[PDB]
Amino acid sequence: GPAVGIDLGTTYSCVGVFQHGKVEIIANDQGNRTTPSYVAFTDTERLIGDAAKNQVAMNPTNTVFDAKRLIGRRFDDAVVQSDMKHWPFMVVNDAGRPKVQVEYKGETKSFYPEEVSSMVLTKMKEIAEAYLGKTVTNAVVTVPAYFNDSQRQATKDAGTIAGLNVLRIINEPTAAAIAYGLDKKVGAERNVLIFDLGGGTFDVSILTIEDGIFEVKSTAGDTHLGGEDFDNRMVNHFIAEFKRKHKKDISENKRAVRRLRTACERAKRTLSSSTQASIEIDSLYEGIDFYTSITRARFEELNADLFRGTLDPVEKALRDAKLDKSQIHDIVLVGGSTRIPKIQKLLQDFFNGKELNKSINPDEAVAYGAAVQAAILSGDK
Ligand SMILES: Nc1ncnc2c1ncn2[C@@H]1O[C@H](COP(=O)(O)OP(=O)(O)O)[C@@H](O)[C@H]1O
Ligand code: VO4
Ligand SMILES: [Mg+2]
Ligand code: NA
Ligand code: NA
Repeated sequence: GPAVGIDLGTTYSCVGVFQHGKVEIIANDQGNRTTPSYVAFTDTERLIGDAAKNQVAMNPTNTVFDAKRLIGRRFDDAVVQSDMKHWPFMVVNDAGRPKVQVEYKGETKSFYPEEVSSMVLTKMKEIAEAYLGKTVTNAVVTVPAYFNDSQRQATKDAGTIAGLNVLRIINEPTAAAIAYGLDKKVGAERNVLIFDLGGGTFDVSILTIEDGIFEVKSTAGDTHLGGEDFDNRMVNHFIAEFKRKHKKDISENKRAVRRLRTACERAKRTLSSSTQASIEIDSLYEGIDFYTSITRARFEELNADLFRGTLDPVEKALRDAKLDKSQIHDIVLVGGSTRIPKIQKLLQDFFNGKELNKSINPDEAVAYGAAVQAAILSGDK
């Protein structure tokens, strides 16, 4: 059967298949090549992906995300206790293990992180089956390099619960380097820097690849820095604007803020390919339309400290790997946020003009590599 690669991401998931010599990243029901890592529980149904994210403002306590922050962890973990303060859904303690508790079909139900993640994997599985016209069973699923065995095991368990046969759990930076065939170059060792800025996390990884061995020399970053923060800065910018223009503070209107956030995330993506973007929202608040624009320069300015700051973990990784900048053979862009021109310029400048590996859509590069690995492990490459 066709073996697939699945990036089970903190904020977005992505599924690819290697067939007939190339990787095809598979579009979902709405034609989207990534799917939000969201699950929602209502009076009648369980929603996964876009459908779940789309109704978050109307059903916030029963809409679950960030399961990857809980997966493989214990309830009393300092990380878990800290993150819980920021989620609108309830996390409870079941004999040491955290569970998300929600209302579902009129009943109180609780789910382990790997159960929530299994639902996301089910959706990714169904997405591949919709495209392929065939049952999909075998998969390679990816995780951050820093994941321990409990986290790796729970992620595997998520796959099993979804009916996936998990061929192997591989590291995200390894998937990215495989995508670019950086293990297959004629020569000795290659030093590879993976610069991965996603929706919720920032990961820098330095790999030394030789004889099929992907030695992790160092990792660095920020588990709470991603595209979400850039959207936040934009949202705050426009809330302030609306306040000045209309003498209204829309802050506590969850639906209004959500529609603004949606518009902001969209404008941000647009600004990666254009120097300006329109914000167009009918009846944002009290039937007041919000039609405006934002320039790439203003988006950059709003986020300047955060963008520049990404270079600090790059320096930390280099010193921990005992390598000079000039000793890096390949630099790889991973994660949707690395599409931002300013971030690319900052990194290329930091490496004194060195070209970046970015031809593969960075939000798809992890799935791409996982798909290649899946084909290898199923004997189809
Ligand atoms: N063209 C783009 N420009 C800027 N940001 C983007 C673009 N496309 C996607 N993003 C952002 O990338 C983030 C998601 O990254 P992704 O790698 O897909 O998921 P994850 O963080 O779960 O691995 C989101 O913040 C999203 O808004
Ligand atoms: O799913 V990630 O937050 O490791 O890019
Ligand atoms: Mg990612
Ligand atoms: Na992802
Ligand atoms: Na990341």
